[PDB]
Amino acid sequence: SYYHHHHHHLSDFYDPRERDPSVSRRPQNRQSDEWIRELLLRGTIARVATLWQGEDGAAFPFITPLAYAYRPEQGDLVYHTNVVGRLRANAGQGHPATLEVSEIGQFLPSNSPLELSVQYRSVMVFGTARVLAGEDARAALTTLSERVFPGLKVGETTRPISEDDLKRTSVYSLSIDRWSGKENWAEQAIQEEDWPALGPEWLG
Amino acid sequence: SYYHHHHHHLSDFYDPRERDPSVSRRPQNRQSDEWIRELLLRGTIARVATLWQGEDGAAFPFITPLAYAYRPEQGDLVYHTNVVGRLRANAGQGHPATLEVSEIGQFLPSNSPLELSVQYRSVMVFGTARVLAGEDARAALTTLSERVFPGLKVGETTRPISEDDLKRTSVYSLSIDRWSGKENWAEQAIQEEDWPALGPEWLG
Repeated sequence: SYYHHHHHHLSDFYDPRERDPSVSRRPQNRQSDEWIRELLLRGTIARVATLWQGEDGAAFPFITPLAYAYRPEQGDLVYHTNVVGRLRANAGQGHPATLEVSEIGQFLPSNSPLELSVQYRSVMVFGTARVLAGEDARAALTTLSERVFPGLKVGETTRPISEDDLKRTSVYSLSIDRWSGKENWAEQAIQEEDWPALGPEWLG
Repeated sequence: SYYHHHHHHLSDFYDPRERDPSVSRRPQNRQSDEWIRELLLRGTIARVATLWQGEDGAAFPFITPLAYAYRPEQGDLVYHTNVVGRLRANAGQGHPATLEVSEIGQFLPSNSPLELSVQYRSVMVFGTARVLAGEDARAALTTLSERVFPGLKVGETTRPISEDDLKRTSVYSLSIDRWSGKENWAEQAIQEEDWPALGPEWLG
């Protein structure tokens, strides 16, 4: 800044900047629905949070990382896991679930301490998960497997999915209600001009 | 298997295997407390789930990926995020939180469809998160920053953390109650001998 410079020799928000008019103007790092679709289609690992009744009776979340696949026409995501708690905290044959998918990039150094950050893209999906049975479960597992092992074909590359396989596996469909997407994927963190710049080891 | 082989020319759980006597005998992929400590000390990204009151009044979880640091002596993990919902679903000045840290390896192909899997290590930490203030918040942010940017020193590499910085940042301490660790990090998925083996493209 001028003031600091002049003091040594003895607001940025309103001053000129460059703007690409095609960049998202959404506040709070939020992204479009199409962006969210695309991120979900290209990911292969998610974390799912569901609520379990704890010792004090209060609901609390688990977080389980797992393979998943987004099935856009059906409006769901599929996954399998045999992780459970004691009782689920909710009524009914399905349960509310939150699913998160992210792409984590690099840590971005700065000479301004609260500008230190990590590149990210993250989606939260809110909906209702239900366990699948029979052919619904077989088809979901097949889509998942063939999605995350591209080129693998169930019944050719692998033996077919048997009735025993199904009996021993909890396979879910998370039917989507709402979703929320965020990105902050700068090439460089914001720096503070009036403090010594980062040395070459940090950005080079 | 013999039976399949003999039929072509016309239980494994109890038959011989090799066992390294130093391998964990814990069921359900569970790991020791020391293993959990070590994984938490070496990670830098976590996902945190906290509960918010939704439209229907029921608590539901968010999942936010963020940088973190484990402070073993204090018995907490620290992180910062300005993500919120409307009202938290709980009473008091802190809130229950679940934090997950994982290491995700490779997808492991198999000719047995329910042996398809991903290498993983995952910890869930259960405790209570509280927002920090003043010097407590400054020290937590400094530990975090210096942990995830090794060699960076707050106040040398960066300008010091100011009172304005603190006012604009929600900095948390998750005080640990309990934790749970799992690993399944095989070099190869289990295969089915009685189906054609995977071609060289899969494991080579």
